[PDB]
Amino acid sequence: QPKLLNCQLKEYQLKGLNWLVNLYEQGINGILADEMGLGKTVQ
Repeated sequence: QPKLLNCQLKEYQLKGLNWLVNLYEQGINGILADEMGLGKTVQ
């Protein structure tokens, strides 16, 4: 979502991003890491 990233996102990438943003907003750690080859590093 910022362009401090030298890349842009997809829709599911951005929604998982804003999900993690809301978890930070409510002080929550969580899990991700589905099926391989998806861009977990990128997110």
